[PDB]
Amino acid sequence: MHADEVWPGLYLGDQDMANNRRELRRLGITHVLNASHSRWRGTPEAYEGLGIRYLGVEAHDSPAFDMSIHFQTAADFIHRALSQPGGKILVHSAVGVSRSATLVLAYLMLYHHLTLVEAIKKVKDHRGIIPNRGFLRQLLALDRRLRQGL
Amino acid sequence: MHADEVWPGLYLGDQDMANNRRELRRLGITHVLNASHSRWRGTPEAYEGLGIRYLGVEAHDSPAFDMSIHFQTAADFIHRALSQPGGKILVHSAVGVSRSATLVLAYLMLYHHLTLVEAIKKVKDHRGIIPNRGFLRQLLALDRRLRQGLEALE
Amino acid sequence: MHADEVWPGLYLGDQDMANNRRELRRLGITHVLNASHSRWRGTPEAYEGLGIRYLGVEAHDSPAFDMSIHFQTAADFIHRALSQPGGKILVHSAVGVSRSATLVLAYLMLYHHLTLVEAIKKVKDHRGIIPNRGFLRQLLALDRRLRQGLEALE
Amino acid sequence: MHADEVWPGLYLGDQDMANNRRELRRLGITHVLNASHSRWRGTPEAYEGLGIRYLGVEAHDSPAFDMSIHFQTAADFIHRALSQPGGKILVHSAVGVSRSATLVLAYLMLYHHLTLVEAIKKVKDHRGIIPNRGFLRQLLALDRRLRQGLEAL
Repeated sequence: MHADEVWPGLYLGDQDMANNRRELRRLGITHVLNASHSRWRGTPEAYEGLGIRYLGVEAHDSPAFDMSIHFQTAADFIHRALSQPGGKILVHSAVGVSRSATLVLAYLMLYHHLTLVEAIKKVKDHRGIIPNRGFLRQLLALDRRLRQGL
Repeated sequence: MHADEVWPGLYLGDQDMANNRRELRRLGITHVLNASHSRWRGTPEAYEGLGIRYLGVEAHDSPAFDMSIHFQTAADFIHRALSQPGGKILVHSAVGVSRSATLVLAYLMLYHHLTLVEAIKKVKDHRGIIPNRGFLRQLLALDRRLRQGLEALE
Repeated sequence: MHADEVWPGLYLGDQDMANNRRELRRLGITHVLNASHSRWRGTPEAYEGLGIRYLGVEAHDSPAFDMSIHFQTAADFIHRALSQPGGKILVHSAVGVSRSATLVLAYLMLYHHLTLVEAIKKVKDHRGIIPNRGFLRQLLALDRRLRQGLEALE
Repeated sequence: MHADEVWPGLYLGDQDMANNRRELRRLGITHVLNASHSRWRGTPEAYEGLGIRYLGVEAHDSPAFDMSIHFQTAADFIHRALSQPGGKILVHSAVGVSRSATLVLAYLMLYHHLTLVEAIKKVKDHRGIIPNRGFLRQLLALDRRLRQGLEAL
């Protein structure tokens, strides 16, 4: 789709999710952290109407880009979002999971006393690989058969 | 443009990867399983020159689409790829992780006798979340700073 | 210019590989263990920019040289490398596989409790004998012709 | 300076071995296949006097080089060598395992009815990783200690 709840109230999602009003409202998203904001496209206009608080971080998914200057600010924003009653935040990038996941991991290390190894394990454990519930049902049926001896 | 080696020689990747001659050649990919094949477009011509063997499975990423009809065919192809000396397979679909990951899970269940739960854990454990090595270094630098605050008390 | 992944994330390679920025960057190497290090030349300058952590072990490839003094130190370094998120280590020596492979085997015995015989089998099973991918394709083409001669009779 | 007997009488070795008259004699080498022969350096001069038969195939260790045109010639030479009691062939190249191993694999497939997978397994099983017998002794000592209960040194 996609978005994964990698920490309570904390959704790691993709650009399409960030652009999708039905889903944003359905999830009850109150904050959006765009880890690939383009100074040349501004804040998404749907967001004020949705009552969504926005933080855009201008970041390129390049190994020479310094994301670290945004670690604390982004973590603070995530903390604000999750600290609000009913607060739920979507963290996403335009493409690739590196930019958004990096800010989530920094948040977990700074606000939830996890080591990087522990934070990585936490996020990976909650990243789904079969969002398609039909396919999951199909795999479960296969599982039952193979367990039964096939 | 990303792929994870979720099982030895078995890359779960995206459409961008499947299109990239340089990366395919670099990874030494020998087989490609396209889990969202188009019947009327056929096989990517690039693969003939790269010496890549191809299997296309026509599938829609819809919960009403029955992917199970492809479980054995896809698993057999993955088995053939990995059984070949130096064999490395890229499994991908046009968009979304569902189509390709489903076939990988079926392979693990059928050929390595993992339960679905075990297969899911195996794949999840091997999907990286910081492909950007610069960012990883920056996070490790943060991790080191935090640990050294701890070490200074101890 | 070659390296074998003889254990997940653990590359046994040659001096040329250790010398190649592009290959190191492409493989995502994070640590290098040089089993034939030179005291007074220090750490390779290229490793600083690549973000590579280095351990040099001073060793001679002579049957009278005692490598055992380095077993634990080298094994600990390999363990640290592989324990790091995204960690990948290249172990090499200036020439000959003796110095580097010895440290890899010691690591497998110490940290994974393999017997020497089991560790040797594991490494041997993962050293490619046809690194040249062209030659491999050519051998596979021969293999195919031989099989098809059989299939034509059956 | 090493050679592995990967098939009875068939040694897969390095350049140093090919250069060492003393080792060649100690092994009883009768044939040498140089898989990286250099046209301008010709046949090693020592071989004629020692009665060693030589086949040199001119090959580059590059992915665009077609080694397959030498498959049959190399395989035939190897088979002749191994056809006589006491026949022993050293197959080698200047550097890298690819050129020499490729000819050996082709020989096993053509003359010993192995699939490529089987031939690869055979060669890999007989390829040494620690030529240094001192280091091997040291690892064996460690092995005994760990088996006796030791956890770390």
